[PDB]
Amino acid sequence: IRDENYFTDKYELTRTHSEVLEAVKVVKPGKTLDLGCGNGRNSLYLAANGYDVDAWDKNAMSIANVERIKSIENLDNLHTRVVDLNNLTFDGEYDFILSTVVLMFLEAKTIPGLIANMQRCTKPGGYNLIVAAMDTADYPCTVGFPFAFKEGELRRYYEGWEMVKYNEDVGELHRTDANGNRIKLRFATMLARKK
Repeated sequence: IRDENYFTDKYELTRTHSEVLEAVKVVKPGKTLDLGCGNGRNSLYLAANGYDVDAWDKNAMSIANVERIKSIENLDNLHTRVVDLNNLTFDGEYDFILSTVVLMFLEAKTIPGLIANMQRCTKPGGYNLIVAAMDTADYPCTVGFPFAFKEGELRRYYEGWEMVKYNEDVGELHRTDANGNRIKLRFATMLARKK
């Protein structure tokens, strides 16, 4: 059974993102863009559960790995591209576009146009899922991500969409090791539906 441990265990990948697992409880299978699929964990999970997925990332090796796994699992509905997100414009119509812990790694000048692109390429009634680090007065960014959302910023980006889920909750960077310190910081987490 293709659940959130299947690809994780079989192919040594980071576990399917929690927010994606939550999101498939409301977003029905449909045409999907995984913008910055990383190692493909989310793209694989989704393609294996009925979604028609376009998986894009800048890392050619990860994309080759995803292609390899695609062939073994016979996932005919998973299509990959190698792409530079800081230099990207795209056309299309998707029911679902996700971007989980990707944006903070992009140049700040990239964000406004990338988000605008995500939005015009979403079908009415479609969804966008975004998870990204923040930089706020009570938790200034201590990591030095080239980009981080300010308070209310992501919300405002999506004025006119329905906020199905939205929070700027305090999270943490943690390690599974004994002497591993935990860094608190805010993350912006949004499931938005387009009107």
